[PDB]
Amino acid sequence: RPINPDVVNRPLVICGPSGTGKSTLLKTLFESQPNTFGFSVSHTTRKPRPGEENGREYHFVTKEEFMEGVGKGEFLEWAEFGGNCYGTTFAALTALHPRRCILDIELQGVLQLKAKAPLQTPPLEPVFLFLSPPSISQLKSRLSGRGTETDASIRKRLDAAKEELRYAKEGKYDVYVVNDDLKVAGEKLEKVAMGWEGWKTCGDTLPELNLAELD
Amino acid sequence: SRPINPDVVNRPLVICGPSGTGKSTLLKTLFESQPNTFGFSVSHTTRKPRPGEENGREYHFVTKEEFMEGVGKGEFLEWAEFGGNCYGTTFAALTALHPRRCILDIELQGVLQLKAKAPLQTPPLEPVFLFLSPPSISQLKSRLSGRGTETDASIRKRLDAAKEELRYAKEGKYDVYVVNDDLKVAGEKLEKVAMGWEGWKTCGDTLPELNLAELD
Ligand SMILES: Nc1ncnc2c1ncn2[C@@H]1O[C@H](COP(=O)(O)OP(=O)(O)O)[C@@H](O)[C@H]1O
Ligand SMILES: Nc1ncnc2c1ncn2[C@@H]1O[C@H](COP(=O)(O)OP(=O)(O)O)[C@@H](O)[C@H]1O
Ligand SMILES: Nc1nc2c(ncn2[C@@H]2O[C@H](COP(=O)(O)O)[C@@H](O)[C@H]2O)c(=O)[nH]1
Ligand SMILES: Nc1nc2c(ncn2[C@@H]2O[C@H](COP(=O)(O)O)[C@@H](O)[C@H]2O)c(=O)[nH]1
Repeated sequence: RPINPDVVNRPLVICGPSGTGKSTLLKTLFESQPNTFGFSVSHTTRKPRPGEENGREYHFVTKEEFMEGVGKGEFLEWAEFGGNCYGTTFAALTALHPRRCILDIELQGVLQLKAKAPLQTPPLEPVFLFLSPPSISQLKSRLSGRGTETDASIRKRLDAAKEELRYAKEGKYDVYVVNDDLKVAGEKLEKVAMGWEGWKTCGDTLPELNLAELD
Repeated sequence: SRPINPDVVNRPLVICGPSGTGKSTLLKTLFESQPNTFGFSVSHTTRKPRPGEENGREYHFVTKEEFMEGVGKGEFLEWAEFGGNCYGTTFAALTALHPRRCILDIELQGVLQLKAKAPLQTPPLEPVFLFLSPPSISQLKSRLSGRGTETDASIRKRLDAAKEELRYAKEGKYDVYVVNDDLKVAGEKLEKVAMGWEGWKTCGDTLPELNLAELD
């Protein structure tokens, strides 16, 4: 079944608390639908993880290089997260044509894109998908289980999750998916990414996440 | 005194330095000494006002969502995050100052952005970048705590930021360095630079030896 023409030019923006499973789910999608999606390679000033390569998951740059690019107008959006800078360059999106663009960004980037996308020529109409953990306890077990972050970074990431989840609870994302069972969540992501009939209503109710557990 | 040098009127003076060094203190005296000469760029920030601050004077105080909407709409010449809050210079804030010489109080990320962005404006913008240094790390800490407006967590973030700010400053790339030791001495140098009076390019200080490990 082919990708819906009505979503090919609508970038799919996936966001959610660190550790929820964004990278893991995207890998299942690209395996299930090869040569269909383009993953936007963001710039970041954080250091690479063992499984990461420069030019694959991120373009890893220094803070001075990052801010030079910002001043040069190279970024569609950028923001600071957990003490490091991240952003989507125009060139990273251009590199993905003609596949449907997929971006993995956080809330400040989402807010920028909601303002900026209508002002592009031609206007861009992203789809904003929020990927939720099934519980805060599972979020913490996944984030610590990944084993790539310092204790200081985990604290910053859990603190950021408070504002990310607070915004998510306002109901403004286009689709919500709870990443409980990987296969069930992956099937929903595939439906959303392919734009198949029913994708807008294929999503989940946000769980009752008491944010005080993030303290 | 003599009028402002025409050669610097259209060169924005960008002042930066570690939080607590004395930027606001010195600028307040500069503007009282030279009224109707300078325009102070009113940045946007998402931090909360301090007791002695008024919306529209020191800052345009906005929410984070308002700030990011403005960013996405292209309203900012530069912006950055500092100490967990956002700050930025809107194009409209500088337009509001013409024809006065623009004075900006921004941090290092904004400086780096402007160094890349100013040459690309039409016409090109040629700022003067001034670094204001504390005389010692111990005096930076006592000034920052003595102001009495920040939480302990905010002080920690500001001192941590000072490490990167001073590391960059030590590279020697600023146009002028002024050590804020004696307020009157530093004020005279700042006025000379802001007015562009003869000698301003050579009036600056050598950056002191500052042990950045003391910031912890
Ligand atoms: N549905 C799931 N069930 C169990 N573990 C999962 C699931 N999804 C992801 N994980 C694991 O959780 C951790 C965080 O996933 P990751 O994709 O790195 O998150 P993110 O990109 O959102 O920060 C990884 O160790 C990953 O293998
Ligand atoms: N030269 C100086 N000597 C002693 N204290 C100073 C001096 N300059 C400023 N201060 C004090 O240090 C504190 C920080 O000054 P401020 O102007 O608010 O710093 P900044 O704007 O760089 O963050 C204030 O309490 C101020 O009165
Ligand atoms: N705004 C923005 N956030 C990004 C970008 N790239 C990654 N992020 C976000 O930064 C956070 C941290 O990513 P990580 O360090 O775990 O790879 C995640 O929420 C991720 O979505 C980007 O290009 N822009
Ligand atoms: N980049 C940038 N930094 C700013 C701006 N306004 C204030 N800052 C910087 O933010 C830091 C904190 O400012 P404060 O909270 O003490 O007023 C200072 O270093 C100040 O120069 C702005 O418009 N842009």
